[PDB]
Amino acid sequence: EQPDILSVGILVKERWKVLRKIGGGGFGEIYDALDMLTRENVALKVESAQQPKQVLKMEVAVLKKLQGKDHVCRFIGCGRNDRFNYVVMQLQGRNLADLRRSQSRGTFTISTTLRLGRQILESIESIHSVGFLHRDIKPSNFAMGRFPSTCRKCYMLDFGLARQFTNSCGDVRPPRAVAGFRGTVRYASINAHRNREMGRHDDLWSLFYMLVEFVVGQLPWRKIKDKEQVGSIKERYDHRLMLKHLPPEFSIFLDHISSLDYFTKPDYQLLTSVFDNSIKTFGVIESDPFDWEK
Ligand SMILES: c1ccc(Oc2ccc(Nc3ncnc4[nH]ccc34)cc2)cc1
Repeated sequence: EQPDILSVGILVKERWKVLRKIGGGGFGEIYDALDMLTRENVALKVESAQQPKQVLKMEVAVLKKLQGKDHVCRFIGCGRNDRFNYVVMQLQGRNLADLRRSQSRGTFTISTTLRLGRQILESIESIHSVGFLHRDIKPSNFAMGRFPSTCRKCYMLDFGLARQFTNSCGDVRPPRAVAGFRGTVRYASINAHRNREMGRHDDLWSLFYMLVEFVVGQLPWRKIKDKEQVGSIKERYDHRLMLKHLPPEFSIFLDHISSLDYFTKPDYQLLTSVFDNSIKTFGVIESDPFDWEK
């Protein structure tokens, strides 16, 4: 088949020494590199300069817009040449998709679920606040940090499928009649399935599906491969059934996101209160071990 975009061992811009490929899903590849200026390991994302769909221009735009914010990697560099385009950013640790799969039955406790969920909601409100939709909320786009000071922090890792949803000084942009969905079938909202323009609420639907999968270990459409068959299930599904294993205030969360549409700003403070109230009811404190620690 095709070789890796980068040969391990090469130096990018006389600074970043490529050490090992660490991922290859999506629209490119990701490497662990040594930054010889700062003398630290970093993540290096690359795409071929010839591939049909290139997303690192969006990655750089959103990463830069989010600098200073929580739950995002530090921006380190970027470039474009005849062979490849690249973006350099902070290296993180264990990926939530991997951590969930390491559990018995693929479930997290409500303690771990609520704390991760609240951090993920923070990260969604943050990207929305700078005028972008994520459009690809799924567990493999989040990781815990890899140091003592960062390993209790969850980071939003990738922005390739993002879209700017505001124009002028933060007016919502008129939606397109048709928008071809390129995200993940499992966590996609009904609107993605319908090839509708996605909104802020579609990222909150994907978070709702991730939280349910965290507590239950599976979604009702786990075994269905056909995208249209998944969409049909979601269109008809009584999402109240998913409240069974969530804390009671998730009825407020689900009622709220069900009420939303492309043109309606979410009540983020309401959704945050669901997590805050649930965490207090269950006596969860931030220092409690996550499931992978104990
Ligand atoms: C399912 C699918 C893919 C998968 O492998 C990943 C490898 C690296 C990443 N990305 C990152 N990792 C570590 N530090 C990072 N800073 C920026 C991005 C980044 C994400 C996933 C894990 C489970």
